[PDB]
Amino acid sequence: GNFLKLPDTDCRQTPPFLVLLVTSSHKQLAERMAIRQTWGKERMVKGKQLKTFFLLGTTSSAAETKEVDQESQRHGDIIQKDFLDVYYNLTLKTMMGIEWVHRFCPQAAFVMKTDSDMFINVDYLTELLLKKNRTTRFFTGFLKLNEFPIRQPFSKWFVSKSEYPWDRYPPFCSGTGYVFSGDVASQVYNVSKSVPYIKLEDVFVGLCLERLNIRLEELHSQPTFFPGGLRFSVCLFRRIVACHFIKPRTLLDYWQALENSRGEDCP
Ligand SMILES: *[C@@H]1O[C@H](CO)[C@@H](O[C@@H]2O[C@H](CO)[C@@H](O)[C@H](O)[C@H]2NC(C)=O)[C@H](O)[C@H]1NC(C)=O
Ligand SMILES: O=c1ccn([C@@H]2O[C@H](COP(=O)(O)OP(=O)(O)O)[C@@H](O)[C@H]2O)c(=O)[nH]1
Ligand SMILES: *[C@@H]1O[C@H](CO[C@@H]2O[C@@H](C)[C@@H](O)[C@@H](O)[C@@H]2O)[C@@H](O)[C@H](O)[C@H]1NC(C)=O
Ligand SMILES: [Mn+2]
Repeated sequence: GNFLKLPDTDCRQTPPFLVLLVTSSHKQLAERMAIRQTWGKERMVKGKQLKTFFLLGTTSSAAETKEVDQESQRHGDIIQKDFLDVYYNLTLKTMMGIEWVHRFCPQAAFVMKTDSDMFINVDYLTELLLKKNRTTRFFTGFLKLNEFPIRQPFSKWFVSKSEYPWDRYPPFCSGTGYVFSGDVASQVYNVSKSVPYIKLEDVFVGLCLERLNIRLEELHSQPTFFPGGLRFSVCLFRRIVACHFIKPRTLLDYWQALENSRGEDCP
């Protein structure tokens, strides 16, 4: 599928239970390292394999290119295709990850597309997935069901009426972090080229899901995805899946906190 970089993995020999696909720009090496030492550390969670890969495009900068090439050689966890890695190309990045799942890891039980400014509790997510008994046509996260396109011309998320001509967006989940059974990736890739393009990646996935008649489901009876951020407590982060607004230094302090407090019980 025209991939410049592929992770050294074989999902047929060892079918992963959860695959994390993380978006980060080239210069965000600090974010990728913090994730690699924290929630992205590959391991067995309740006997289920967790794999973590980073989605990258390409950049004009030769320096950055070299750096990333070196990182791929040292880590072997980068998925890359030739597309200008900018905020308005995140739909290409997301479709790149979905294509990678479809071509090289269709065996994954579940896939999580996440951003790099985030805390992910994989242990609580794995537990909640094994309790849902939903292994096909499954898609969850922070559900956004009546969103209106931003028409403020200078907003980061402005879309003109030519880019998106309708009053409302389809049902979708925040791109901060969404999870789907591995089969959905193949369906989204197959229908992607026939769905009207939009530069907001989570909206675009929503348009595809709408085309495929796959409905959005809440993961749990309590909220577990927090795109707005949360006040930190070891007890709260033990009972959530994802939290946004987390810079790298903060991610390491939180992981040290949960590591320092393992063994303590919580109200
Ligand atoms: C997203 O990435 C694509 C692919 O790199 C960009 O399209 C190319 O843009 C470069 C310069 O930006 C041109 O030299 C090429 O002719 C374009 N090729 C293709 C395949 O279209 C595109 O511009 C990027 N989008 C944004 C918003 O920057
Ligand atoms: O050129 C870019 C810019 C951003 N991102 C990633 O896209 C996500 C969204 O960017 P940001 O967090 O700045 O936006 P917001 O949270 O405001 O939507 C983050 O994981 C970034 O690392 C990326 O992969 N390439
Ligand atoms: C998932 O399934 C768990 C156990 O399996 C169930 O046991 C049999 C006897 C039937 O009750 C059948 O529904 C299941 O296969 C349940 O404990 C659990 O509640 C289920 N999850 C949900 C949210 O329904
Ligand atoms: Mn963000």
